[PDB]
Amino acid sequence: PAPGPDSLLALAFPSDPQVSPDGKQVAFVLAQISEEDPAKPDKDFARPRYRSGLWLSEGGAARPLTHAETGRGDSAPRWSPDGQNLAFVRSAGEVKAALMLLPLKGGEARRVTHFKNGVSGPQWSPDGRFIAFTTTADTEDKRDERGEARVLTRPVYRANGADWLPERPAALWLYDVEADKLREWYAPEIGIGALSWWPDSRGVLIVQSEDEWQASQWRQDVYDLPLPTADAPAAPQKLLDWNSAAHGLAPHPDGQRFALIGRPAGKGNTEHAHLYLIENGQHRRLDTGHDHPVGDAVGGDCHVGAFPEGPRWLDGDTLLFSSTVRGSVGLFTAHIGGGVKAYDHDPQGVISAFTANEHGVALIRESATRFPEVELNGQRVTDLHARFPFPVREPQRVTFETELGEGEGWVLLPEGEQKVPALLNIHGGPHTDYGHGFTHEFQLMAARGYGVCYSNPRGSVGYGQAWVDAIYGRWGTVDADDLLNFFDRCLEAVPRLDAAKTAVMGGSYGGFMTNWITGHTTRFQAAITDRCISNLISFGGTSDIGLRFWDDELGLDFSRRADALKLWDLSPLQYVENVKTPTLIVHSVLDHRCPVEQAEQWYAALHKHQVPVRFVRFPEENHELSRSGRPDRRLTRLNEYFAWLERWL
Amino acid sequence: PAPGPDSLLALAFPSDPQVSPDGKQVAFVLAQISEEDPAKPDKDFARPRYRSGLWLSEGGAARPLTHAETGRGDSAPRWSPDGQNLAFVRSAGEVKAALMLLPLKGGEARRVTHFKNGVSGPQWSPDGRFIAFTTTADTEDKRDERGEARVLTRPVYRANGADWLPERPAALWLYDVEADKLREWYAPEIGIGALSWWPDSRGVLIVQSEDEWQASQWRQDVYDLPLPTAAAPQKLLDWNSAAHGLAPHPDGQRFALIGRPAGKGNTEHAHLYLIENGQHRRLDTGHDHPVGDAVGGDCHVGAFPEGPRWLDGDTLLFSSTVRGSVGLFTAHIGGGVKAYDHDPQGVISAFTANEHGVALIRESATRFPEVELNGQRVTDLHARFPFPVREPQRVTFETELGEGEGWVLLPEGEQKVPALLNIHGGPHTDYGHGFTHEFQLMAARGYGVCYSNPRGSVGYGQAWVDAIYGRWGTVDADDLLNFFDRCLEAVPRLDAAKTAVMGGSYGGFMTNWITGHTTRFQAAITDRCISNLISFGGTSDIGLRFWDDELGLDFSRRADALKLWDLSPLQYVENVKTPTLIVHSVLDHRCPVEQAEQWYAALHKHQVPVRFVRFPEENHELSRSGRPDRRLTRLNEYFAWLERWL
Amino acid sequence: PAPGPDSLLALAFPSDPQVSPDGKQVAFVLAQISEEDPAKPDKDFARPRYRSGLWLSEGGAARPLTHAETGRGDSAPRWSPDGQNLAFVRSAGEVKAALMLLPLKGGEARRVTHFKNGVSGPQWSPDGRFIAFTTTADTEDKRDERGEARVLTRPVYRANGADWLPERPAALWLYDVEADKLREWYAPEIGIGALSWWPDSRGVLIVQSEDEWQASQWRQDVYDLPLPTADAPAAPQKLLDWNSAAHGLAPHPDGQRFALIGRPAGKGNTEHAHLYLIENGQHRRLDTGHDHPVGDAVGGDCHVGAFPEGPRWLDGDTLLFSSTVRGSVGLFTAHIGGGVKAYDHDPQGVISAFTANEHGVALIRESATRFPEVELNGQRVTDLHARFPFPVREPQRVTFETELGEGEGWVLLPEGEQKVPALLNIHGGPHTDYGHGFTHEFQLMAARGYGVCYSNPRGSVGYGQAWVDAIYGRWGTVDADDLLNFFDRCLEAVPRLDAAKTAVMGGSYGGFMTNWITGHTTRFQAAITDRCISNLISFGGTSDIGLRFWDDELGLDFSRRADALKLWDLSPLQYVENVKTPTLIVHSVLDHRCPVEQAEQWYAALHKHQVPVRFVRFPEENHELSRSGRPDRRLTRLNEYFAWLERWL
Repeated sequence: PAPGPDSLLALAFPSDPQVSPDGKQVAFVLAQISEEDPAKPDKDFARPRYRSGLWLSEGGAARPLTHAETGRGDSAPRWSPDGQNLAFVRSAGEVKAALMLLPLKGGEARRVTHFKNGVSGPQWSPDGRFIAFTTTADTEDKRDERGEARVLTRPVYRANGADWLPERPAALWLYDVEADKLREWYAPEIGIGALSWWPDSRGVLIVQSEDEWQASQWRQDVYDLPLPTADAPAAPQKLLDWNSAAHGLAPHPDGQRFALIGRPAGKGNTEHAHLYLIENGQHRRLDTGHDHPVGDAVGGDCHVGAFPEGPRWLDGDTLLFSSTVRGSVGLFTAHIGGGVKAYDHDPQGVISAFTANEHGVALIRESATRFPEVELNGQRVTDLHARFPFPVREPQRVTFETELGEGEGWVLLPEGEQKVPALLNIHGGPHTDYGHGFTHEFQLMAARGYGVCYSNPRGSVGYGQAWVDAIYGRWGTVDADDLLNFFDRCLEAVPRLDAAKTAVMGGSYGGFMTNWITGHTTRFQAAITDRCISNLISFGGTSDIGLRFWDDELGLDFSRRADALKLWDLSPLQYVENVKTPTLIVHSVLDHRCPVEQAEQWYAALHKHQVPVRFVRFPEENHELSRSGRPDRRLTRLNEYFAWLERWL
Repeated sequence: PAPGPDSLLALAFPSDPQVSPDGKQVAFVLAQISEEDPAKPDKDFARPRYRSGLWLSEGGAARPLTHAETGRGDSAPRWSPDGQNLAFVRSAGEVKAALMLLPLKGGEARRVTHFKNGVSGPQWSPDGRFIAFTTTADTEDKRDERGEARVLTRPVYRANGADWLPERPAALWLYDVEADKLREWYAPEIGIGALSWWPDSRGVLIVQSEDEWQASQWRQDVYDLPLPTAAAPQKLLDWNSAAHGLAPHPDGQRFALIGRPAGKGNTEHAHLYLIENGQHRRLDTGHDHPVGDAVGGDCHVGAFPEGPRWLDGDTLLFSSTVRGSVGLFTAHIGGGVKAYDHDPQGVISAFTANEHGVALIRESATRFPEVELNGQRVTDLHARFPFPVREPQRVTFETELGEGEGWVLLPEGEQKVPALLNIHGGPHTDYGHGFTHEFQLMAARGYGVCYSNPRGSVGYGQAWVDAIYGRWGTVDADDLLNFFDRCLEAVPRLDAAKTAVMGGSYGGFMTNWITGHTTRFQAAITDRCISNLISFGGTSDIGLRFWDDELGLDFSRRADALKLWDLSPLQYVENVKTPTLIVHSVLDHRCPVEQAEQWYAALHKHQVPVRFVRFPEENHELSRSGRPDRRLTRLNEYFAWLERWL
Repeated sequence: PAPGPDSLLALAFPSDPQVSPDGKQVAFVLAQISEEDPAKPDKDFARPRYRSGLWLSEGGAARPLTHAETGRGDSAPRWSPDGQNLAFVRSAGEVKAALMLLPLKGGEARRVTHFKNGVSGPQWSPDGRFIAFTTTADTEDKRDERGEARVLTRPVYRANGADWLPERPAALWLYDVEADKLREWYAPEIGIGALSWWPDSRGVLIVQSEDEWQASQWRQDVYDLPLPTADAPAAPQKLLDWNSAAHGLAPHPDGQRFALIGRPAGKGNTEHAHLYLIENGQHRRLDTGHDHPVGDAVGGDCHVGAFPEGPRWLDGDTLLFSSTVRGSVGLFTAHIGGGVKAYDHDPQGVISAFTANEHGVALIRESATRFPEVELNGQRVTDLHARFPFPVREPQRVTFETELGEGEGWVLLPEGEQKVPALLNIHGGPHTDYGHGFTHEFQLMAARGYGVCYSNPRGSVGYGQAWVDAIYGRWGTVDADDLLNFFDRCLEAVPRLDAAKTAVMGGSYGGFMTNWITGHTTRFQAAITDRCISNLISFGGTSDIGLRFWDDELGLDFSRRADALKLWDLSPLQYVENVKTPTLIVHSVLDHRCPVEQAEQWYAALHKHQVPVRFVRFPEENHELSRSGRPDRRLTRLNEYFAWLERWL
């Protein structure tokens, strides 16, 4: 009786670990899986849905604070600075996303905002006088319901996850706590990215672009926005000429300097995200001597909800942050006066989210063998791994050689000693890591008798900037070599892996690479290409990041004749005439990162060559289907994976 | 400009003051008036609605505990015996009436029950192990939506406040708190009235009737219902009469009840009776006044508990109506009645108590209802009253039974003003020292309000009640017109040329009777009236017993029916010349709308100026708790009629 | 296996027989019984409904012209004078009652009006240039849906057929046929009763009351309304000071004189309706030597829809009309120059509706043994009796003596010769007749083993004015005597009638009399009182005709003290203490003729005496339940009748 994809339904998903100001408590979000309407379920069609509530721990086993029975539930808990109140966002039917205020010592939450479109991103001011948030307020767009045309004049008009961008960006609003009054603060023309209060509560720092074109090129600046004074608020004032990517604003305790996460101008999206200290328009690198990116970039599929990673000053010299290192994610401290020091770094573990102050730290921790758990000051306060309904297995490391040094990957074997099929899984990005995140999909594959082989070829993100740069402008060369070398090393190192029953699969860049590999070797008996890329030229025109992705990743501009020919030579579809491998195609109609036209071309081309092919087309979902899509569609995706593997081995 | 009926919309209405077990806190219900759906209101039609939330005080200014924005809101707060949780009932849209559990030390409430028709009347067991409640569970009746006939075989099939009685009465259920499990306890064939746990939590006392006929005659008994084990109730008092307010004695064997023993009938004052081994003896001796609040007012929305409570083994706390006031008193096993908290100028309309504290709602003729805990006011609701309140003056009249009393509420200034004779219903209730927004609004709009307690009123001894038995329209009509004449003599500002007469229910009967026997009044407003006592007997939800108890007359017997016709104001309608406004609700089952239709037709046939305001959906309780917009409309129609005729 | 009430569902119901102008064709309405939505019926709840279409015959078997599949269907066919078009009214869902125009030589109907509340009573002008009709147009009344109060200042505010009366009465509109234009003609302040065009198409005659009070007293006048000329139409002009009851205006061919049906001012509602010739403010009786009322006043239960009976001039001297004579309804001609002559009068048959001109006649004919059929110029064109699903039986006449001469009634016996129960059935009115209408209910009673005894006591309408007047002011005396004497004569004349198993039943006045009889004798083993009267005083206040009924029928005014006491002495409820007979009470909540408070008092009183009693309370229905209510509720009423008889015999 081997486990199936519905094992997912047994899991509950933690997110957003928010430490209290006094450091002694953590409030977090837990998504459970329930019926859309448990009162009136459909006899013929099950409807498993995410439903979230707020949980609280003061050191011991966490307890629920809210009890949502309908709607998506409650999210985004935010402590008042006096520790007596939780602001949060509630979603229940026609209540899209309303700001709630919950007294923690007794009584129910009060609804603070009454907007048709709800709110997002609530942040208290440090003095507790204000709550900042964004909202599109009561603006109505009836073009879709009426069947009217959409007129497009802006370079980017779609975004994965948000679908169609609104004509007016969400405005920044201010909740006056003492006066119990709401007020618009700043309506941006383009949009507000990262936001953080100054520690004296005088205003906020915000990231925005100059125009839509600059935004499409991932070029942003930092602005100072003080509290409003008259009936007409003051406008933002440019405070850093950055002209590049920036988020994670971390104002320094002194109220004048601040850190940001990003990359200086010139450097493209392949550059490691790093920490930069800003002082009077000047910048210098803060996380020196640390050849690794800021933030979690390690694969996993048990993350639903918000995972905060904003850097936090523990004192006047010490900035706490997370960083991806060789398939792990640890906490580190950057120092104004010195280099980077480890703070909490298990090389076999992943810290996916954290909050901190001078009095305590809360985080979510996981490994390849341990489901995500919530911790407060080193003490686990959840028991979520115990819900995992079948035994987890431990991967074994297998290395391979490259001219830049040793690369690594892993093999997860089933029980027993008999021959088993070998599955080459390729992570996306390409600048992410496989390794020590928890992957329900991989554990399920091993529980169903497959050997899972997954690795970090050149291009992966946790092994230094040079390892990333090795594939610049030449996808399909040394990255493909590393993947097939790794897989060959797996077959040599683990004799029970059946070299006559192999498959190759991957998503996003891994979908590109699955298409590239099957077009360049017939060795695999089956392939599963997920949210794939087949035509790099059409990607440039249809993707929500097409106006800049190939420029940064390959130095190629699809709108220029000479570059377009190179992009066509890098396109797996050019070589599709050589594909003989039975291929399952999985794609979502509302994927704006890799538009479904990518999958349609691969499907049609394989059909024209009479290659066995199957195309699972998910509606409504986007790129994030395998990590956070609607539960029934995550089941269907997994069912289709195993059905294809069972047919071909 | 003068204030109008919309002054009602500024008010918030307190109810159900529940003292905590340790006596140091009070949780209560506050109804505010908001739009039915503030998100999508109708531009063309305002929809003000009652919406209730729970409030809490530990000695200081009360703070809100719940924040309902849709539906009727939250009601019926009940403390867990350990003081850490509040059970309550939530109604929000399609959620009809769910039992909720709110932890008081932090966190939101959890929903405990999931019935299509919701629940009512939750009561914790004293040990905290159980919550008892009633529900019709998921029973569905599609007769009305499909247009099928209703087959009636039972004597009583409608009840005011509700509509059509269900074929099966609500069953009593048990919530096992520790096990988080629900279970049906007892499905009665007729119905459960009062209910109270034994102090040892072994079971409950319940009031029931034997069959449909006994229920229609208001004859009930008390039963012992133990906790289920593998359970049937056993009769322990042969009462065959009216009983409620079960108050089990701390010793776990004796208990008190409010009611009357079988004999004289329901005109007898309700009293306190101690029960021991099927035996009863009156507990509130030497106190010729009824138990409970029977004083008029119009600022009571929600539940107003008055269940007696043992302060110790000898002392039973209860409320009683005395000459237009309602005070708290203590009855003693070893002695008589002692005053506990009795202002002869004030009304305590609801209270809860234990050995550690008391909470109550208090009001006067000049002071809006407020919540108190151990003598300290914890609300500021009078401050919401949007115009100045004025002080009534007392005016007496003489009868063969002694002095009767009434009051005049005058507007500001010194000029002549019209005189409005208002007649309270019942007839066995009192005017006096309850807060009446309607009367204050009348005075605020330039009218003199005259209101009194004629013989038949309830707070002046049993003899004062009995004086009208079997002869409505004699000495009660005399007292009202005697009182009114004394008002004109005592208060020269009252304009004897601009007079009106008005009243509701029995006051509607009397307004019709008076206009049919004198033309002295320039205008009349008859509200939820009675015009035909014969048809009332057949149509009213209490017609099978009301005239028998009140008059000794059976409409189904020839000789009695003729007497009922001689008591009917419609017999004398040929003498009415007074312009009359008729106010009635279509779903009034206490005084059915056929009463108003006959008066309307009769006046039309005599070409008497007449106007008939017919409210849908509302019932008898419109003026005290109807939907806010229809309470406004009723008041608007009152003043429009008075403005036309003065 | 004996037939049950569902035998009704096999029947189809004819109405409105409209002869063509050339006299060679008939168009009529046929209501069939179908499911509310035959596509989606309710598995647990059947919904049989009337659905009507138009039918046409030119001498032979009639054929359908319309094919309604949803809604109530099509009604009120009206020939254009050139014989080429049918106007009619269509009801289908949200299409409440639209004026349609159907070409008869080919093509489908066009919708002519577009009002929210539809139209009613279409009449072509004789020259074909206009169609007159009434409508409340697009007026909306939202008090009920909003829950607002209704303010009543008018003496009469309800009507049995229309429930609640509107604040503004339906206005008279004009359709300009050649111009295809609609136009308001006259908005009456009180209301328009009968209406007829002048033969020269110059305008219409209309009946109206002076004010609301006069209308409640059944006092009306005739007005002349010419065609409009300017933007504001000319007002109606008073043309006959009648101050009494009037309908059935029949303009004379000379264009100046006209006949009306009604009674002169002096007489009350007990006077036979007669024909009056009007000429320049003068009136004289036209149907002289004919001591019988105009119109069908004979009981039956197979009439659904409109049954026109308007008198028609066959020439300058001859007025065709129908009249009720001893339980029959025949056609007669009144003459300006002479007396009344029989035209088509079967003393065993009932002509319930007719239309005529100088070229032909169409009508509906029935008997006690013959279901209604449609005729054209003497030729039957339907086959509806063949649909009657069980054999009909023939009644036998039984007479009784009165001081005014011999009264008559009938016995309908079951098959066989064994003893059977005897049912005394009492017709309403009281000024109607039993006799020679077709009664499904009686045939079904006999088919289920009951002997049906039904008669015409003094008070009935077909035996002369004196026979009517005999009960004036003293209901419960000689009428009750005649009924029990007739019933006694039945038991004597038919020995198989079981005198130990008898029941008494009746509706309206028959309900009053059923209540009166059980309160004055215990001889009956069961009683069924239908839409009854128990309290004559409360009736005066609650009935839609209470302001005048007792005044005309008894000379008593419930609003006057001395009269009210007499009304109480005539009230069956005074004598309810003597009732011992198990009684079934049938009543409809929206009965405004006999309000349900009448039944509630009888029910309560019987309960107070512990007399076996059962109360069937129908929602939505009115007084007309047994003759035209919703089919499922006619079944339930009949089921309850037989269940009560089966329990007690």
